[PDB]
Amino acid sequence: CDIPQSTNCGGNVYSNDDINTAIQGALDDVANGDRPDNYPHQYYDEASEDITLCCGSGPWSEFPLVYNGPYYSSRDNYVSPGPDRVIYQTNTGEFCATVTHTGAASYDGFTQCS
Ligand SMILES: Nc1ncnc2c1ncn2[C@@H]1O[C@H](CO)[C@@H](O)[C@H]1OP(=O)(O)O
Ligand SMILES: [Ca+2]
Ligand SMILES: [Ca+2]
Ligand SMILES: [Ca+2]
Ligand SMILES: [Ca+2]
Repeated sequence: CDIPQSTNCGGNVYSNDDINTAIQGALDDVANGDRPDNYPHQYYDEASEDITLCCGSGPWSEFPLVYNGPYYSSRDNYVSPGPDRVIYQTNTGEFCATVTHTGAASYDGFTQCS
């Protein structure tokens, strides 16, 4: 669905441009070094998380939603991704959701941004 004008992820308000920039960064990922970068990586639907996606069919990926983006990190040049993510359709780039680890029901998992 359309990239929203803003989102509130556990108290961090991001703009449409922050969200777009995150997806752009994810789509621009290529091979480097000796292993995959941690992000983007696949997102899976977990019933307990109560997350609704607004793109259609997957596959889906997650990428960090950060200020001053896009996020980038690699082996030996680690930068924290923080708790917030964009979910997008892995192949098309379509926006699916913004999610966050902040306030989630597990420490590894997600809840929908508000
Ligand atoms: N605030 C946070 N920052 C970094 N990783 C987090 C995180 N909260 C949960 N994680 C999870 O901890 C592991 C190490 O980063 C990953 O599985 C990651 O899930 P994620 O990649 O889906 O965000
Ligand atoms: Ca659509
Ligand atoms: Ca704007
Ligand atoms: Ca890469
Ligand atoms: Ca769901």
